[PDB]
Amino acid sequence: STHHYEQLIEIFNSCFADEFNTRLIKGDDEPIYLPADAEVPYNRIVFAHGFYASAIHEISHWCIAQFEDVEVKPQALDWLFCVAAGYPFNRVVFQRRVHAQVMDYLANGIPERPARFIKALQNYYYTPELTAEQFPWPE
Ligand SMILES: [Mg+2]
Repeated sequence: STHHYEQLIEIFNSCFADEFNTRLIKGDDEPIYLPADAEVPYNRIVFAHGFYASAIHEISHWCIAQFEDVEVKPQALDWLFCVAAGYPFNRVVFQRRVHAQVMDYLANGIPERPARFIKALQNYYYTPELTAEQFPWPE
């Protein structure tokens, strides 16, 4: 499969534009959240640069909502999303924390919004069910 940020916009919107009135938007240098207003009547998650990985990361942050602690769960969702999409995921100590969080999600449950997005990615890209074996321990 190819991987283009435009695909993530369509997949995200298919998942969330109705139920949560939220859409994904390609921006400039800034990640932004812009609430619905009277002119543009839907919430916007804006990601920086026309870059697949950038869009993934903002979707993860939206799903969740010293810097290391704040970033563990969003980066775990990043990893889950990347594997669900067939996209490569991207020191060692931190990624091992992220790996443990991925295992926590797989073992104990993925929250509703990222779970929905993962299922949609799998149908969009024709990928198999997630297994923990697809997430190698950082070495
Ligand atoms: Mg982040």
